[PDB]
Amino acid sequence: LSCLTPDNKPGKCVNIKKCTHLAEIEEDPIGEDETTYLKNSVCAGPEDNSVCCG
Repeated sequence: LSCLTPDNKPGKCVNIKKCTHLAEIEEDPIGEDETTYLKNSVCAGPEDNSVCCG
């Protein structure tokens, strides 16, 4: 699916088990700043088992 980045840039929407960005967060430590950025890069909805990658 096509998603728009926080800056409204053309991107794609994928589950929470494929996007490289998700793998980086799972491999690296977690923080409040990472949770806020991840929530903003979601496929519309704090909970939808999906994320937006652009």
